[PDB]
Amino acid sequence: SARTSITRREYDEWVREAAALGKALRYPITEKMVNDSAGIVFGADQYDAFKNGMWSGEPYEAMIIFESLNEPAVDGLPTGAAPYAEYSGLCDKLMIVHPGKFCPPHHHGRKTESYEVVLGEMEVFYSPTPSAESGVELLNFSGMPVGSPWPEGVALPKGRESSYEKLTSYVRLRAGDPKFVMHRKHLHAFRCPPDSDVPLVVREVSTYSHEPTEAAAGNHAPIPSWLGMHDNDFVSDAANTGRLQTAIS
Amino acid sequence: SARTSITRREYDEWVREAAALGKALRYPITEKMVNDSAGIVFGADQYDAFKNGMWSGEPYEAMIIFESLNEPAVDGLPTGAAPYAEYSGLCDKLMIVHPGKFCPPHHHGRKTESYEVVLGEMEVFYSPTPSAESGVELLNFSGMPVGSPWPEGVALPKGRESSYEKLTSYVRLRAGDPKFVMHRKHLHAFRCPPDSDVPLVVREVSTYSHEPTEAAAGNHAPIPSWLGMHDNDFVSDAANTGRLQTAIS
Amino acid sequence: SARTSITRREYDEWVREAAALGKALRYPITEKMVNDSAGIVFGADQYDAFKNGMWSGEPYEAMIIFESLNEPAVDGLPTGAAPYAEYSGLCDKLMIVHPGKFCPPHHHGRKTESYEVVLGEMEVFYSPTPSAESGVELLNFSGMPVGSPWPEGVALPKGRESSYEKLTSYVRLRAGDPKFVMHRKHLHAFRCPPDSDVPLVVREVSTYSHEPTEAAAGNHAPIPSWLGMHDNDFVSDAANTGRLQTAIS
Amino acid sequence: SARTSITRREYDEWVREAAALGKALRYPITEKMVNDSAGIVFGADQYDAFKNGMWSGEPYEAMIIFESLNEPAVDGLPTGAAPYAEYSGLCDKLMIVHPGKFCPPHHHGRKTESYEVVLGEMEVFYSPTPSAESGVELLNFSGMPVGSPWPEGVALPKGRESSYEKLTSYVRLRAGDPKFVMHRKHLHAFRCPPDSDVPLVVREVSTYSHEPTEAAAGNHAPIPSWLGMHDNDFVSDAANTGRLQTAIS
Ligand SMILES: O=C(CO)[C@@H](O)[C@@H](O)CO
Ligand SMILES: O=C(CO)[C@@H](O)[C@@H](O)CO
Ligand SMILES: O=C(CO)[C@@H](O)[C@@H](O)CO
Ligand SMILES: O=C(CO)[C@@H](O)[C@@H](O)CO
Ligand SMILES: OC[C@@]1(O)OC[C@H](O)[C@@H]1O
Ligand SMILES: OC[C@@]1(O)OC[C@H](O)[C@@H]1O
Ligand SMILES: OC[C@@]1(O)OC[C@H](O)[C@@H]1O
Ligand SMILES: OC[C@@]1(O)OC[C@H](O)[C@@H]1O
Ligand SMILES: OC[C@@]1(O)OC[C@H](O)[C@@H]1O
Ligand SMILES: OC[C@@]1(O)OC[C@H](O)[C@@H]1O
Ligand SMILES: OC[C@@]1(O)OC[C@H](O)[C@@H]1O
Ligand SMILES: OC[C@@]1(O)OC[C@H](O)[C@@H]1O
Ligand SMILES: OC[C@@]1(O)OC[C@H](O)[C@@H]1O
Ligand SMILES: OC[C@@]1(O)OC[C@H](O)[C@@H]1O
Ligand SMILES: OC[C@@]1(O)OC[C@H](O)[C@@H]1O
Ligand SMILES: OC[C@@]1(O)OC[C@H](O)[C@@H]1O
Ligand SMILES: OC[C@@]1(O)OC[C@H](O)[C@@H]1O
Ligand SMILES: OC[C@@]1(O)OC[C@H](O)[C@@H]1O
Ligand SMILES: OC[C@@]1(O)OC[C@H](O)[C@@H]1O
Ligand SMILES: OC[C@@]1(O)OC[C@H](O)[C@@H]1O
Ligand SMILES: OC[C@@]1(O)OC[C@H](O)[C@@H]1O
Ligand SMILES: OC[C@@]1(O)OC[C@H](O)[C@@H]1O
Ligand SMILES: OC[C@@]1(O)OC[C@H](O)[C@@H]1O
Ligand SMILES: OC[C@@]1(O)OC[C@H](O)[C@@H]1O
Ligand SMILES: OC[C@@]1(O)OC[C@H](O)[C@@H]1O
Ligand SMILES: OC[C@@]1(O)OC[C@H](O)[C@@H]1O
Ligand SMILES: OC[C@@]1(O)OC[C@H](O)[C@@H]1O
Ligand SMILES: OC[C@@]1(O)OC[C@H](O)[C@@H]1O
Ligand SMILES: OC[C@@]1(O)OC[C@H](O)[C@@H]1O
Ligand SMILES: OC[C@@]1(O)OC[C@H](O)[C@@H]1O
Ligand SMILES: OC[C@@]1(O)OC[C@H](O)[C@@H]1O
Ligand SMILES: OC[C@@]1(O)OC[C@H](O)[C@@H]1O
Ligand SMILES: [Co+2]
Ligand SMILES: [Co+2]
Ligand SMILES: [Co+2]
Ligand SMILES: [Co+2]
Repeated sequence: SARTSITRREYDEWVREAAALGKALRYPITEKMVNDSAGIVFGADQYDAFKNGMWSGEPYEAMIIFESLNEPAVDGLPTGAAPYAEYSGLCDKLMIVHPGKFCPPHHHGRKTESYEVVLGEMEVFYSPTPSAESGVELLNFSGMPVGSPWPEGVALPKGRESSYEKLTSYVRLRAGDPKFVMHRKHLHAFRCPPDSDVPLVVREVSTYSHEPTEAAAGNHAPIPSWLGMHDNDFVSDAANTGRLQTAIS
Repeated sequence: SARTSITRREYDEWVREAAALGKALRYPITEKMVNDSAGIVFGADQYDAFKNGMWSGEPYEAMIIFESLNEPAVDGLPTGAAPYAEYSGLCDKLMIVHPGKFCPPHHHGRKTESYEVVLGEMEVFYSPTPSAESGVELLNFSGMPVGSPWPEGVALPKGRESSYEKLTSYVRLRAGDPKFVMHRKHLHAFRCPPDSDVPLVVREVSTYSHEPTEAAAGNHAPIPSWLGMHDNDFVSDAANTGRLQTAIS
Repeated sequence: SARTSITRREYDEWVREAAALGKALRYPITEKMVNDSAGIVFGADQYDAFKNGMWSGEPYEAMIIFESLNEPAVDGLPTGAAPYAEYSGLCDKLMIVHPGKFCPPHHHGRKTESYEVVLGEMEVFYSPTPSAESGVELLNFSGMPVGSPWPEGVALPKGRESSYEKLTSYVRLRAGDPKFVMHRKHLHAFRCPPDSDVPLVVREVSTYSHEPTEAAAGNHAPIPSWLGMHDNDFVSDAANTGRLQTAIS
Repeated sequence: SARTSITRREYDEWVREAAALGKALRYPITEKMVNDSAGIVFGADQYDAFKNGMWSGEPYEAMIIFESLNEPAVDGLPTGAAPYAEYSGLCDKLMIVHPGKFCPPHHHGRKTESYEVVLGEMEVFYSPTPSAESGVELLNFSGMPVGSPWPEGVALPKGRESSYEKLTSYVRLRAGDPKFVMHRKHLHAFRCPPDSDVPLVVREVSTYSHEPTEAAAGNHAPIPSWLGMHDNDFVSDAANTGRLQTAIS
């Protein structure tokens, strides 16, 4: 009886309720943001999250993201920065994760992000060590803080436990905390505690997000190379493809 | 009786009340953000705003800014982007402007910003035309929208009316509106309507802010050139210096 | 295929999401408030609201109510007021109504209520004329305002349209409006507009609520007569019984 | 240099900022609520609170109250309840108390209240023992909980320390806590902790408030006796009169 898609009813209720929660928290959600790309399920085997529902507390990789801003910030740049513009830009989005669910392990080669918890608490799992890029020297300034070891008993999604292996550092973020930075090239993932009485709601402020999603299919590229560029590298293969399309029946 | 400074009492009450308002609106204001640099008065002649107070509705150039994030985002960048890093980075801050007061005319050579109104309404004045930079070619993608002509009867600060001359385009932003982008190299200014029952509260999400302020004096520079760099160019000279220091008695 | 109950999953998701929305809006929802009595479906034939779900926009009589306060306020009263205490007391609750759904036609003999819209907009239907009580004289002071006629095209629940007949006055309430009073002995009902992007969330502040609900079964009565007293009189019979118990499968 | 009044500027800034804070927290504050009666200073000697200001942390008895509802709830009552109506009714208001300031010791003969902390934390001081009323028997049901002893080092207003003597029970309330009931005939007072980074903001939901205030001078009485009735009994005489009028210069 393994689910392989989400019904139109389950999708709309999931996304509409989330938008309402976001609006209650004063996030500027416009109509075009509430679309068939907002609800993300990372892989066919993750649709089983809708067997018992988003309030079961079971570990699955699915989440909602409402993108209010994804600006290239290319205008006004000296032409010499053209090849480096993809590392800049401005992206603002509201992320909603239900109890026990995860934004799965992945890293970005160009995108650096920051987190601001609005509601609930955020458990971030990450590698304090950045990845390298064969043949190219990289700059360094602050690097990532080491953080703490994982707490006991973190239930991971079935069949994807090994994907969290390298994300050894842990940090629990709460509303009102200082902004937390996740530098590019660092593996990261996060979940909403399973016992949370509310969905985790976090605002991400980061550099440009290169994601050829369904709701993105059709946009114009500010610079040639950008077109089709996918700056997401999920440890789990099923996650990389799932990210770009949701199966709604 | 022209004021040339703000008393410790006026400053603390101004800044503390603003922080409380920000907290009520769920902005993550930490203790280090509530400092002697948060309250900005753009020039000695602007201290007269405290003759009748922040609720008089009189046109003066003063505002409060609580910076929660100003990340260089240099880590993980290929060394070749070093000279262009100053155009990137991530800056998040809450800006509070009282009735009739202004964030004065200025432009940034490197910083691109975006606005999200949280409380009240924001009246933005700007030049749809970007400035040029002698000897260097610049990229273009979306440019700035033209906007509308100024509404009738906008009271400008005394002795600084000519500084708003080139900012011919006008746009009134409200809570819930789409994010509004202010590209680098564009002159811009904004105020809270004089008849507003509440201070204007807006969240700015932009690229790195190069501002050698008092509360900034002492930070480490990620890249040599950055040290001491001031990416603010106010049309009014008194505004450029005032920005970097508040006179508290 | 007519539904006659709501599944445990549908109930929990409905109520849990609503509690989260309430919490986001700063309403003090404690654990004991999130129970099997919070989600109300007014009659077996109204369970069909869960055929297409709470976001279908279809007209059904169901709602969520989180009661934070229901205080008798009998302590300190002169004994002579004993027979009149049931008209006083203090009740505070958060009511959540989804698009197109209704809090059905009914009146209270003792309870006077007031409304404060927190999110969305509230459409109130009521009789400006109070009901009488055979054999007893009643006091008068302000009475109810007449209001406006119903707007065109209000979809009512199937088979219950006649129950709204006498509720001729209409008023649409919004967040920030003056408190709206619904005097006891006045027929009233309300819904969330079908095109609302968010569930209607309203805070009711009223006198004591005499409702022998399931989650109420077991409380102590401050005064003999109060025990078992049901101060709700729904025009629709199915509504009176449904109110006191939800069928969860 | 002892202050004996508050300047128009100090008053407006105090009240306007508070209204903005209330609005940010979604309390329905209308224009008529922002008047010359909202800011309360309990006695001529308490105006010294404005010597160093509302952010000094000094112990003074002053506060802001925005009343959104004060409904007699007399309509629909059987005539026999006329003499007991004054114990009922509905009153909703937002109370704002700055760091270290107090809502001074007092009790009500008819009014029962409840508290809901919206921002900050509330320290309530009260007598678990109700007062008696010569010649009249009173009802009892739940009475007041005993609470805890006062914490160490509570700074009381100068020259009014003895007024807090009988208020031996203490309870610290926070946002999200269960509603707290203060039965009529119980002495009570409260303050915002002196080290609070934000003003204390609390919503009071109670029975009718009989207060012949300045902004009240002119209202119609639903029942003869009510006219001019003052249901406030402050332990400090200067507090009883101060409550009804603010000296603005
Ligand atoms: O359109 C939006 C906001 O809905 C984003 O996807 C970006 O295009 C904003 O620049
Ligand atoms: O410290 C803060 C936030 O208070 C900012 O000034 C930046 O340093 C954050 O990166
Ligand atoms: O317990 C509560 C709040 O959850 C109400 O039902 C009343 O009992 C409060 O007095
Ligand atoms: O007018 C108001 C709300 O501003 C109160 O004083 C009461 O009159 C409401 O019934
Ligand atoms: O409007 C979309 C929807 O929620 O409305 C009815 C159906 O259930 C579908 O899922
Ligand atoms: O395409 C719009 C929409 O139907 O898609 C997802 C969301 O539910 C919204 O209602
Ligand atoms: O009141 C909530 C809000 O500010 O947040 C989003 C929605 O657009 C609305 O403007
Ligand atoms: O609204 C946010 C979003 O889901 O919509 C388009 C893009 O895919 C982004 O993830
Ligand atoms: O880490 C957060 C995030 O990058 O992960 C998935 C989605 O792209 C979102 O922006
Ligand atoms: O040291 C290399 C590595 O294994 O460590 C960190 C990064 O995730 C990369 O995979
Ligand atoms: O105990 C935590 C942990 O060791 O278990 C799985 C994950 O890889 C993480 O490193
Ligand atoms: O704490 C700072 C301050 O507000 O406290 C007292 C004095 O007025 C000064 O302005
Ligand atoms: O330096 C800290 C501080 O005194 O400076 C400004 C703000 O009022 C805060 O209290
Ligand atoms: O409740 C308001 C809040 O979320 O906003 C800022 C403060 O830190 C607090 O956490
Ligand atoms: O807290 C924000 C701020 O005022 O503090 C330091 C810097 O000057 C910035 O403008
Ligand atoms: O336009 C907004 C702003 O750039 O103007 C002044 C301050 O630097 C703030 O960040
Ligand atoms: O055309 C050049 C200019 O005058 O127009 C726009 C920019 O402000 C610059 O000053
Ligand atoms: O009327 C608006 C305006 O023309 O007046 C002053 C400012 O320069 C602006 O362009
Ligand atoms: O916890 C209750 C529940 O939501 O969890 C799993 C099952 O679906 C049930 O409805
Ligand atoms: O009885 C508690 C509960 O299961 O009942 C309704 C709500 O969903 C809550 O989880
Ligand atoms: O932050 C939201 C909140 O104030 O509202 C309800 C919950 O208890 C929490 O305290
Ligand atoms: O929590 C609110 C409530 O649903 O719980 C008990 C009572 O029935 C009331 O209606
Ligand atoms: O009119 C609102 C209400 O009285 O109707 C049903 C429930 O009792 C709620 O309190
Ligand atoms: O006049 C009597 C009546 O029909 O009118 C109002 C009330 O609802 C009652 O039913
Ligand atoms: O058109 C509105 C109306 O006449 O139609 C049904 C309901 O009785 C109401 O009075
Ligand atoms: O509008 C009232 C006021 O604030 O405006 C100017 C003067 O200071 C007075 O206090
Ligand atoms: O009378 C109205 C008013 O002036 O009185 C107090 C408040 O400041 C408001 O502005
Ligand atoms: O957005 C804040 C608000 O809801 O609270 C009071 C003001 O009227 C406004 O409607
Ligand atoms: O707005 C609330 C209030 O101050 O205004 C009138 C009455 O005095 C009450 O205390
Ligand atoms: O205890 C709160 C209160 O009764 O004390 C003063 C004012 O009357 C307010 O309503
Ligand atoms: O026992 C009588 C008394 O002293 O105790 C409680 C009440 O305050 C009254 O003053
Ligand atoms: O220590 C607390 C206390 O004993 O001191 C003063 C007040 O009367 C209170 O009872
Ligand atoms: Co990421
Ligand atoms: Co700027
Ligand atoms: Co009712
Ligand atoms: Co009181």
